[PDB]
Amino acid sequence: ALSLTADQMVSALLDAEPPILYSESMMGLLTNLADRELVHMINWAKRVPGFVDLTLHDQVHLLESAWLEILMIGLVWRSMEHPGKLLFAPNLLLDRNQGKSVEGMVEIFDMLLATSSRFRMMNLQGEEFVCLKSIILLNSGVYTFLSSTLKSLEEKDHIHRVLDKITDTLIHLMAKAGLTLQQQHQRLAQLLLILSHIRHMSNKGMEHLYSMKNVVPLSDLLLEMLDAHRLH
Amino acid sequence: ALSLTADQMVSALLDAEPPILYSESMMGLLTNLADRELVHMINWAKRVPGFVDLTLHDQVHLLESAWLEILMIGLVWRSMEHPGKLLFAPNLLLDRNQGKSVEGMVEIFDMLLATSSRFRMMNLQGEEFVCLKSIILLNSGVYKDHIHRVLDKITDTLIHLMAKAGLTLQQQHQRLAQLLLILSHIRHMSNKGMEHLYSSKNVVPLSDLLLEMLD
Ligand SMILES: Cc1c(-c2ccc(O)cc2)n(Cc2ccc(OCCN3CCCCCC3)cc2)c2ccc(O)cc12
Ligand SMILES: Cc1c(-c2ccc(O)cc2)n(Cc2ccc(OCCN3CCCCCC3)cc2)c2ccc(O)cc12
Repeated sequence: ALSLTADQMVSALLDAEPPILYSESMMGLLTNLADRELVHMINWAKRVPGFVDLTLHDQVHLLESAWLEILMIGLVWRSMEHPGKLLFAPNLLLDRNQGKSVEGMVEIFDMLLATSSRFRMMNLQGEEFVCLKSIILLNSGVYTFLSSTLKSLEEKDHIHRVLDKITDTLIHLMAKAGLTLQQQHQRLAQLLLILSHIRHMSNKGMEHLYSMKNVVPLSDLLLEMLDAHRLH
Repeated sequence: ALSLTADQMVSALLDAEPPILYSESMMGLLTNLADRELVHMINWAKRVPGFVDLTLHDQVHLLESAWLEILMIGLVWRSMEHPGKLLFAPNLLLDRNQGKSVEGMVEIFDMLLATSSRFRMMNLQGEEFVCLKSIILLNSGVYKDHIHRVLDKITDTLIHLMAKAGLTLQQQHQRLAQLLLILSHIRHMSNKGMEHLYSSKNVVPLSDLLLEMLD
């Protein structure tokens, strides 16, 4: 993981991409969709270099922290070519007014759409997207490990080393595309700052999802998926 | 005023730094302190290169969106040397057990402590800190062009500072990334803090208060 090159990081990340799922009232469809995506999210996470090096506990923690962000950046990505609409699924393309049908949703909708617009304006590349998504996975929960064990310190150091490698990969992509050094740093910063907005959206989204909340605790579901046996 | 050098930007940012305020029931004192810090925050913002070029509408918007983040990073910054504690003020140094005293605070408390621990492990520098804080101001409401131009300028300035500390180009973009990802955590803390504080908000807009402070 730490010995991979930039080209090999990109390659692994592209390979790891989950499928685009299809929708099979509107909130039910959306909720079913998210539920199905989660499973594929875990498989993806397990294929992000370094992730399986972590403890199962930490793996759960990172996903528990990042799952909505991860859903969102994927949505924003899929939607980038559909101005004013969100492509939840290839057969579930929703607009703003469709969002009003659900109490509390348009505000999130409008935020998602603006982020999609912002990606469009930057001409975000696929190679860039997967690096960002991976960053989200490894970063979002890293400051909330409520533990100061030696093992935990080791985990966090590993996480930041992998994060460093992904940064190296982003710059590499940008240099390859002919960007000057100054333009590289600037673009790196612009993209990373978008993650702050995605976090923000995620917290607003969690509130919203809670206003409409019975359920198994997410942790145990994540472990079940994550904690697989080795029997194949 | 994109025309400043990196050195000049850093200088302007360091000089713009607000004072450390004092306290004279915990929540009353905290609220009173934050309320007083806000005015100084407004005057700090006015001295951030590029900020006054914005419309007042936009100045107000940035401030309304960024104020708690700004209070937090300052708090974390002055709490670095107080392991296990948060220095809200020189005379208001509180531990997590003191935070547990207010329903819903200890979670945010622990997060602020983790952030201070991260800053400590990163050996965050003053010059870095003032750029970060400037980035928070200009980035927290943007979701435009002049704002991005100034943001780009602050990115250049951070890089400049890291180059001048002797870091390889690889180390530079690695550290730049590390610092900007911390801002995700700060936004997160702000979101959670805002949830906490409202658990209820005024009818009168904060925008009006901010507008009046700029006078
Ligand atoms: C961003 C986004 C949303 C969404 C989320 C929050 C909102 O307030 C509005 C829309 N939705 C709708 C939605 C998202 C998440 C939902 O979570 C319900 C909770 N549970 C099921 C989801 C998996 C893990 C947590 C348990 C329910 C509905 C998406 C569906 C698929 C997708 O790829 C992206 C999204
Ligand atoms: C980080 C931080 C907090 C805080 C708030 C909530 C938490 O759960 C944890 C810490 N507090 C406590 C606190 C922060 C903000 C508060 O805002 C409520 C009133 N606001 C009036 C309208 C907006 C401008 C600021 C005041 C009330 C209390 C701080 C005080 C000073 C300071 O420099 C930093 C902080």
